[PDB]
Amino acid sequence: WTATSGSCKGRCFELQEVGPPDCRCDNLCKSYSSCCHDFDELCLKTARGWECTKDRCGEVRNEENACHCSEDCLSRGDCCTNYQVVCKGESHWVDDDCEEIKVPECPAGFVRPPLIIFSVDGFRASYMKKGSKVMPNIEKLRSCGTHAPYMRPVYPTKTFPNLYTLATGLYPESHGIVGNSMYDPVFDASFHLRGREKFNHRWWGGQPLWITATKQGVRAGTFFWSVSIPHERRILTILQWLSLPDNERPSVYAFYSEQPDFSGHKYGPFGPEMTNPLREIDKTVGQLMDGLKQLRLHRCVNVIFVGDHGMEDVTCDRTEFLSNYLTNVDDITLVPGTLGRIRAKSINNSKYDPKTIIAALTCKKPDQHFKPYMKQHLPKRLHYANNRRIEDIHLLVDRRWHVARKPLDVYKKCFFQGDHGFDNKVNSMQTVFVGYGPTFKYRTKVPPFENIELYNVMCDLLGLKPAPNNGTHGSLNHLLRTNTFRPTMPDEVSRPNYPGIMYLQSEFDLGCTCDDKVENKLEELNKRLHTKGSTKERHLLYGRPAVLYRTSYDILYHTDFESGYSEIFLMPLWTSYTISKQAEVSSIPEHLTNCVRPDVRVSPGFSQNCLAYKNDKQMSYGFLFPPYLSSSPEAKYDAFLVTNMVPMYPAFKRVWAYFQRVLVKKYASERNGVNVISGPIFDYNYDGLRDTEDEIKQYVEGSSIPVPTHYYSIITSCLDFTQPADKCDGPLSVSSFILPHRPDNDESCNSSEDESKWVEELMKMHTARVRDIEHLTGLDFYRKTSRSYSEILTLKTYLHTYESEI
Ligand SMILES: *[C@@H]1O[C@H](CO)[C@@H](O[C@@H]2O[C@H](CO)[C@@H](O[C@@H]3O[C@H](CO[C@H]4O[C@H](CO)[C@@H](O)[C@H](O[C@H]5O[C@H](CO)[C@@H](O)[C@H](O)[C@@H]5O[C@H]5O[C@H](CO)[C@@H](O)[C@H](O)[C@@H]5O)[C@@H]4O)[C@@H](O)[C@H](O[C@H]4O[C@H](CO)[C@@H](O)[C@H](O)[C@@H]4O[C@H]4O[C@H](CO)[C@@H](O)[C@H](O)[C@@H]4O)[C@@H]3O)[C@H](O)[C@H]2NC(C)=O)[C@H](O)[C@H]1NC(C)=O
Ligand SMILES: CC(C)Oc1cc(C(=O)N2C[C@@H]3[C@H]4CN(C(=O)c5ccc6[nH]nnc6c5)C[C@H]4[C@@H]3C2)nc2cc(C(F)(F)F)ccc12
Ligand SMILES: [Ca+2]
Ligand SMILES: [Ca+2]
Ligand SMILES: [Cl-]
Ligand SMILES: [K+]
Ligand code: NA
Ligand SMILES: [Zn+2]
Repeated sequence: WTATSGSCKGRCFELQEVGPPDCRCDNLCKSYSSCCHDFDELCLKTARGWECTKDRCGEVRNEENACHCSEDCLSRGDCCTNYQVVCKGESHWVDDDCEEIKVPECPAGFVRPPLIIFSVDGFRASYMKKGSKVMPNIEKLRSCGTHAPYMRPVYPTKTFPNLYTLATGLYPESHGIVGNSMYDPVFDASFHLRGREKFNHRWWGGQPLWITATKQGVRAGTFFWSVSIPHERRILTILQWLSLPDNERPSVYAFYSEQPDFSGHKYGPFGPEMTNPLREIDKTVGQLMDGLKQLRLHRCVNVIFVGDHGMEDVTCDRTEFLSNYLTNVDDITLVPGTLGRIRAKSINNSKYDPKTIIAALTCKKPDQHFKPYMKQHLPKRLHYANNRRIEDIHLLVDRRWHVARKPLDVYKKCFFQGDHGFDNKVNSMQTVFVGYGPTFKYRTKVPPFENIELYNVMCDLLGLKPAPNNGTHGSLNHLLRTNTFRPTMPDEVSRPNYPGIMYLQSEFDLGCTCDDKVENKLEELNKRLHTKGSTKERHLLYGRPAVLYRTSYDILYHTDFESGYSEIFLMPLWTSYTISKQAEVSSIPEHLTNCVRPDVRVSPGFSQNCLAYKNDKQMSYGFLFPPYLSSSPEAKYDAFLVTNMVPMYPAFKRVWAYFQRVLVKKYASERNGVNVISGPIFDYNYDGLRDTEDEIKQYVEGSSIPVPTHYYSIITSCLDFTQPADKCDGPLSVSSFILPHRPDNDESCNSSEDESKWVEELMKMHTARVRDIEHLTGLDFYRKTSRSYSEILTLKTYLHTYESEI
């Protein structure tokens, strides 16, 4: 109940919310059915429109008008945005030349440059180039400020997950808004676009920017706008708030436009009906900048122009129906569309079985336009698993398609021509970022970056300490003229041991054999040097990774590779080696096919054993440094050490062997040498974070050898590829992946074919940021480069996406 008898007189768009049953006048009362009776009359005035005309100049203040052109309006802070242009001879902001904003030029009593976030729904990255002719205000922001060619949204590329990711710096799995539609089984409650459940605070985790600001004494404009409040009114309200006395004036503001998303759904991303929505957004930008100009704020405010996600061409005829795959279609609930999420329709049905549903959905039709996954097998770069609201079964839908349960759902729910929500690496889903103002750089292009990084920068812009989030603070320092955040490298927690030769071959009873008993001061003094680290500068180019957790591990040196060997997990945490452009690939000699060799630096008790692999009928083994890339026949023996061995399913060995035998040398040819760091990842609770030993769900049978969930590699070279990887004087270039260590290749529908037709495609799907590997391993890479730490943080957030040009 709200007793709507009170009045909004002098309360229009009040900044503090009043609690029921008192009537509300805030920009959200409409959405709650709670506004005072006189809200429309007083707060939503429209009389005479939004623009001054010549004859309105100097008029007598008529309070009925939507905005004013009288002499007193500047002092009242409620002129039409084009007032000084029509009436005082001024130019529109867009018509003025860019001039660098070296320092904030603010009115007295401004403690800090305000931040205005101008968010646009469905604003696809290529609109910046493709609509540039019809968006002069936006093009001026873009060319004069700091801009990225595009900004990567989070998965799923839906509105609520992305706007809340912008506000919090968190992945959807951590903030809790994991789609536009959700079921939480603990609450037994459902979140929907339409309705009241979505307003309950228990959905919204983390700490959004307006709360961070509030708690640290920085006042915030309310971020949310009821749909019926016209854009012109929203702009005028922000500008009015900017005229409040110092003690009352917010420092952070948000504007939101439903466009171009609204029209994009109806007409597709480039339908000819899309030009008008883009003109109109630009006009709104123009009104804001003209209004800031009148208030002398246009060289004071930091403005961020940011989208939530792009838009793709999607029509009703491109829909896949689960009813063409499943017999049991009515025993499932599907969340449908540009992603799929499946759970049992009833928790009382014990005939429901996720494994048979997945199998019925796997590679069933030649051109199938979705792929099923258990959520823990989705590409780790999506970070889409660790939340009870994400169903165990997930469908990744191809761009341009929908999935639905039955045909009746489509024709009894073509209307739409555009949609979004697909994998966040898809070009059509990319969106925009422009930063303009005293704190941003002047005329500066920055590389694409992820929207999870913005919360930190928005905190930097407002002098706030960010709550804990998934951005990497410092990775976007290059966007900023000042207010940079200068982090220190994390402290190493465990120091390595450097074992020498301490065991005799006969102390080992590992059930391993090697044909290696074939026999020199020349070549013995030499191999001693290699085991002491003589070639270490070649294979460890950026210093050793730091171990950021408490553990016991050994550094092992070799001619061709260096490793950090975990005495706890019985295998390396990391293995580092450099492959020059000139390197040669060899085969594993016939005599060495099953050769595994005890490592005399490492106790039998801290070693794997070959018997466990013999007994484990499902599990085989691979090597981290590949024997194919050995520098010489004698060096090859090092690759067969038991301390370079890791457990691998035979299905996975197909992937791994092709990566090591074919792809590494291919990358070395293309990039002028590469440095490779590979290792295992254990993430059995799919939380994106390193497992402790007591979290491991699977061991090689009969042993304490833990089975990795994933294998990673980080492949680094010189950004200037005219310099070889091992003699690089400047910026680095990186690509990484985190491959699921699976007992089958069901994910790859063409895997019966030769590895040259399917392996690289799989690896590309599992592309990753170094930072994702850091979380998963508790390691910290690139500790010793000649590069600034912020540049390295940027490199660690880089994702190689394999999409064509935007
Ligand atoms: C991305 O960045 C984010 C933010 O930094 C990272 O997430 C953090 O990770 C931390 C480590 O996992 C985690 O810390 C835990 O917090 C527990 C208390 O958490 C509450 O309070 C905080 C602070 O205000 C709050 O943010 C939390 O909010 C979560 O939960 C509510 C719903 O309950 C949601 O509304 C909200 O969206 C958020 O959900 C997300 O996180 C939770 C986990 O907390 C997931 O379950 C959800 O799926 C969702 O993803 C909470 O309200 C604290 O209790 C934990 O302590 C346990 O472990 C420590 C080890 O230090 C130990 O000392 C304790 O004994 C304790 O163990 C006990 O509990 C066990 C399980 O119940 C039990 O087995 C034991 O026997 C013990 O009884 C722990 O410190 C932190 O909460 C989240 N923060 C957020 C916002 O998600 C994230 O990791 C980053 N991702 C990547 C890939 O880097
Ligand atoms: C959700 C809420 C907690 O957060 C925010 C809410 C709002 C804010 O006020 N809104 C109003 C609209 C709500 C309803 N809605 C839809 O109707 C919708 C839109 C597009 C669709 N495509 N497909 N289905 C769709 C459904 C999504 C939400 C849109 C954001 N603005 C925000 C602006 C920012 C800004 F500007 F800072 F980025 C940050 C957060 C914001
Ligand atoms: Ca949206
Ligand atoms: Ca984990
Ligand atoms: Cl959804
Ligand atoms: K085996
Ligand atoms: Na297959
Ligand atoms: Zn949309």
